[PDB]
Amino acid sequence: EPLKVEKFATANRGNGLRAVTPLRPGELLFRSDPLAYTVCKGSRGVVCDRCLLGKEKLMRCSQCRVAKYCSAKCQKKAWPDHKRECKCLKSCKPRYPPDSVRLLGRVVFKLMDGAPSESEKLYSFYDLESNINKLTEDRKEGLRQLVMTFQHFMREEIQDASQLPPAFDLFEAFAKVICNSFTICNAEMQEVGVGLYPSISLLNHSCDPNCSIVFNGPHLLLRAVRDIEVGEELTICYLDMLMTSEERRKQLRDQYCFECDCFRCQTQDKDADMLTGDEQVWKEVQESLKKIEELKAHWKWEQVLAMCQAIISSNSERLPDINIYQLKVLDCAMDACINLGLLEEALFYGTRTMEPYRIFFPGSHPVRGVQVMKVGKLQLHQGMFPQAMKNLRLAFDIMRVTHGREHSLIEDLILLLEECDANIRAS
Ligand SMILES: C[C@H]1CC(=O)Nc2cc(C(=O)NCCC3CC3)ccc2N1C(=O)N1CCC(N)CC1
Ligand SMILES: C[S@@+](CC[C@H](N)C(=O)[O-])C[C@H]1O[C@@H](n2cnc3c(N)ncnc32)[C@H](O)[C@@H]1O
Ligand SMILES: [Zn+2]
Ligand SMILES: [Zn+2]
Ligand SMILES: [Zn+2]
Repeated sequence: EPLKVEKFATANRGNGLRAVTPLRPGELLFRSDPLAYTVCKGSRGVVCDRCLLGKEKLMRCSQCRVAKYCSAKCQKKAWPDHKRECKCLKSCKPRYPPDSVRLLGRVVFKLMDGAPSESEKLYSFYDLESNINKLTEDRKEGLRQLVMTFQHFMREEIQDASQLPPAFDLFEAFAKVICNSFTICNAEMQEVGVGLYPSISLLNHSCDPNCSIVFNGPHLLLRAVRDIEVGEELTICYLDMLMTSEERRKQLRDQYCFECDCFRCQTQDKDADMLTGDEQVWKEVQESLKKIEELKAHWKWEQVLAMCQAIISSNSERLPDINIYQLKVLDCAMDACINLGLLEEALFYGTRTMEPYRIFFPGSHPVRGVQVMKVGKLQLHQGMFPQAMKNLRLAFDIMRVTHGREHSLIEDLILLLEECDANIRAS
């Protein structure tokens, strides 16, 4: 069709995207493959470099032995976009670069060797915001070190400026990567990769947005989650919803170089509920969650579960499940149990997250959709059919909006709804 979205110059947040026609919840607004992407640090060698799906066995690239793939088809299909980095990842073993450096190498190779990318239809890498005039001296130093890391990692393939795009400035490129990288999660909402999607990068931030993004492998779908009028700006939430206004302030400053004066931030909306319970306990839980989240990122489920049980079933003082640090611990324990086949225990943690997720993901949000699906799935396979049906329907009501027919997970949910329904039809 014609596009439902268009680029425009906002009054005080740079370029943005606005509706061309009225949009309804669930409407597919745009979709994109990445300009460039890579598997993230914790998922390297756990999921396929190309399709970002996990497998019992992954097969390595023989030349570098860093890239790993689910199948001959994926290894072969990845080769054009892996060929030049392969030499650099070999040449610099056992040093592995930061994800941003691997990502930027892929950018450069794509812009030098590939045809114009469909991912740049509305806006290109060259156009992206860098916020160079807002960077602090401390950030500038961090970028200088990323520049030198790139230069080191890439030296086999990029020796000088003749191998970069015209007038390409690596410092500026890394400044763009910082505030335009997308975090790719798998169907289970586990972080698996990072990518650039330059058309999609037009979206500005809201702490109460009107659109959502979801990933199906590296593919990104942008959908409305509220009614949107002609000319109204499209927004997504850049951040985890389980954050206070103070935490959002620090990240939006540090990473994005802006201040938010939205109603939520002006009123510290939900902050008090999020921090209920004794501060001494939740401070310790927040500290333990650095490690728990590190372990989870590397798919270390037994270690995750052990740390989480030490909190959830502590001998010492406990927190309410609506406290965000307690909730994140429940979440990690649920995902660990699911991955370990401890299904009764998974369901216990999962069920406890349901009411806090209802409060903290208002309206239609993909993370709540997927969490409710997980809990309904656990109930279904434990033979709890009426309870399962209610959750699976709720999951469908959310995911029909946030995921839609174009996302394969919706097909999975339809099969569970059918199975649940047959079971009730017999009963
Ligand atoms: C909702 C989901 C969807 C998803 O798959 N990824 C995902 C991406 C982004 C993202 O890229 N933000 C920056 C946007 C660029 C334009 C400036 C945010 C949230 C995400 N999501 C999520 O829940 N996150 C993030 C990842 C953490 N681990 C926790 C919570
Ligand atoms: C991914 S880009 C979004 C598009 C960008 N405005 C542009 O002109 O390319 C991220 C940057 O947009 C700006 N931004 C996004 N959301 C904003 C908001 N709510 N208020 C002010 N600036 C915002 C900041 O410069 C931020 O680092
Ligand atoms: Zn694959
Ligand atoms: Zn290789
Ligand atoms: Zn805000």
